[PDB]
Amino acid sequence: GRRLRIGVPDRASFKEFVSRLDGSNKVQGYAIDVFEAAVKLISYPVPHEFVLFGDGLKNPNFNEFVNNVTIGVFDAVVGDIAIVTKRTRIVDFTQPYIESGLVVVAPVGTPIRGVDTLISSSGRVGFQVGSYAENYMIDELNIARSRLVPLGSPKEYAAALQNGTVAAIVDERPYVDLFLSEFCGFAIRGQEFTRSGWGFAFPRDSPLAIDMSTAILGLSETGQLQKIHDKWLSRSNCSN
Ligand code: NA
Repeated sequence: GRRLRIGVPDRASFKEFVSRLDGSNKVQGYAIDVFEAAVKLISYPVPHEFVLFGDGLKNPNFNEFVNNVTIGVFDAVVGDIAIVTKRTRIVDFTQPYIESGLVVVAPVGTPIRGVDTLISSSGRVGFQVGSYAENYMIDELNIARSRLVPLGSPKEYAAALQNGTVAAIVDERPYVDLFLSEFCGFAIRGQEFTRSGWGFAFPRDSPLAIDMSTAILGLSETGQLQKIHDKWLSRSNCSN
């Protein structure tokens, strides 16, 4: 019956997903709304307190964040957390509450067609600081570490692409959709080349990971999950 210590990423950018409210110790955003809606559908109480994770200067390392459940600093983590295979070895995720996977974004009229263009070329590649994309590109795709440039925010994405400091950026589709809604002149090249959605994570063998999956499914089936997306993530200033 004790309050679960739930870690939440202290996002410096793309704060619509989850962030600190107005520099308080309170939190808000898309993932928080999904979690609180889901908890209402759980058949037993889930007392909890949210605990911000990160330096407040840059988006946190999501691998390190999830590891804080494994080592017991957090009882759970709630946020925009990609369900990637290495993390599933050390926590139990819910079923995903939103689709996500890595895509390539570049200037309109780029010759880049997708991640296979990057693998066979020399240009620098941007990624979001703290994203699994960094490890994915180095490890799975064997892209030279020297080519990778960490970027902090959608303004930095537009600047790096415009000034040619990177040829393209690799990041998960939800961040790229928010970027393309704010900054005109860029486009996704190719399909997703990973398919890990976002989920909440609990300790290995936690019953709450399974109970929360049924609750998330309930939200999907009633249309509440779509309405929460609409609340946080539907604004766009871009056609093309
Ligand atoms: Na920005």
